[PDB]
Amino acid sequence: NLPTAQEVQGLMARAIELVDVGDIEAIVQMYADDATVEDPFGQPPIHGREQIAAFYRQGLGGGKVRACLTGPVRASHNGCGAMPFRVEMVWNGQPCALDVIAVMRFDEHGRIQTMQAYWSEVNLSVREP
Amino acid sequence: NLPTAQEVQGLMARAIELVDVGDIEAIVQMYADDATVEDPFGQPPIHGREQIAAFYRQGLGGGKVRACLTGPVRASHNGCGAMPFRVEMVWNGQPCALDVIAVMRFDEHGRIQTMQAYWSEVNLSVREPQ
Repeated sequence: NLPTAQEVQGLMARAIELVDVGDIEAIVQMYADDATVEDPFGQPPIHGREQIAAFYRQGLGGGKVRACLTGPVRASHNGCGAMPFRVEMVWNGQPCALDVIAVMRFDEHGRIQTMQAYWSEVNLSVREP
Repeated sequence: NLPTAQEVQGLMARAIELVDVGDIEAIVQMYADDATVEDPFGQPPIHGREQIAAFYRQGLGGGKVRACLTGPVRASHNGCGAMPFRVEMVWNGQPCALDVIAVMRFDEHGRIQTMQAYWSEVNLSVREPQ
């Protein structure tokens, strides 16, 4: 069946922790073969495990990126959820942080069918070393 | 033009302030005519200012509602954004809270076309009165 709300909470949290450790195969395996990622929402879609893996591989290589939930996963009873988080990464040498909310829809196999990630440069800040 | 990312942040914050004071006429004037709301997401959508007013009236019916952003509004360049917040309400004489995320899309006059609010019982707090 579609994941329960509790299962969505588990899955969406797991997705962030996998980014945090840079586990590309684990990240990719959570997605449907032909999933669609919009990140940032508004930009053209990334489609399918091959392109999604390249997106994360390029983003996470190599390899001073961290990612943290910054609040509870909000989960529905129809296999969807949304979560707030912060990504830490290097743009231009300067340590930076990006606040993001991801919305996910899961299929009946428990895989991510769609992900939208909302953020723009208003959500980007410099960090203290 | 659609609202800029910055304008989206301001609009979505204003939506929370209006819920916090329970000003339904102001809440509803932020929505475009025939706007669609799904709250909680997974329930049937409702649409239009009448239905949306009635929805907010149902959610405000217990009296002492407050609403707080619990992090920054995330905004796109295509008139969309997403925000984390907490509503506090009194339900059956007890102080309760819900953690929610709302996603909104705005039209080119800065009114809301669609809203989706994510939450369920996994996002509830219910405590003793004191």
